[PDB]
Amino acid sequence: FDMANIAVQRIKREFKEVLKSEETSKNQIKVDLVDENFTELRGEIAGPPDTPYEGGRYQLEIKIPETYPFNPPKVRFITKIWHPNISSVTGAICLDILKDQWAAAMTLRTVLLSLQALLAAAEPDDPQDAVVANQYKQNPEMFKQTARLWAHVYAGAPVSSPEYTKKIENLCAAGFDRNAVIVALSSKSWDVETATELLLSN
Ligand SMILES: [Ca+2]
Repeated sequence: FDMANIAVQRIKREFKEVLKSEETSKNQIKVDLVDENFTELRGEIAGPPDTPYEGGRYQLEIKIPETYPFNPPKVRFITKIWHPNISSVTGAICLDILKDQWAAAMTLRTVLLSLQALLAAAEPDDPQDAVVANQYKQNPEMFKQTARLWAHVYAGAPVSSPEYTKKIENLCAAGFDRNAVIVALSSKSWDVETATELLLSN
């Protein structure tokens, strides 16, 4: 198990709060108990509207520290995502509430809601993923189409570029791993040749 009483009671209370929330009844957020102990949770957030993430659903790994509520939960995206403040590789998240701006009054609900707000307002000048952040600044429309394609492929969002989809299917039919292809093509500005050259170096 068991965690300290203050940690247990805070988590039971925030978990109930997420269950009863309007946001969860509108299907915007949810939390799932992974562990009878309350130390491990799985979250889910919906992509905000009018973003490349709209229509997608993003799963999160939430680990609760022994020191809760005085330290933040450890949170990572399980669902792959293309965003300047999230690692395209690990799901690691660059957000101040998860680092130095945590406050003991914050809750599972406000962390999920804050991550959805982050999807709707990236900060590319303090990035987690430099390659994504560069594309966001240097070619906004390419970034938009890449994020949307990742939302479609990994998060179940409806649409993405026909152009992009065809490049992926070309390289996958050429015998490469589908995820390696999405990553190569996304990182190399959708250039089949340097994407392919990167893929041939594995
Ligand atoms: Ca214990």
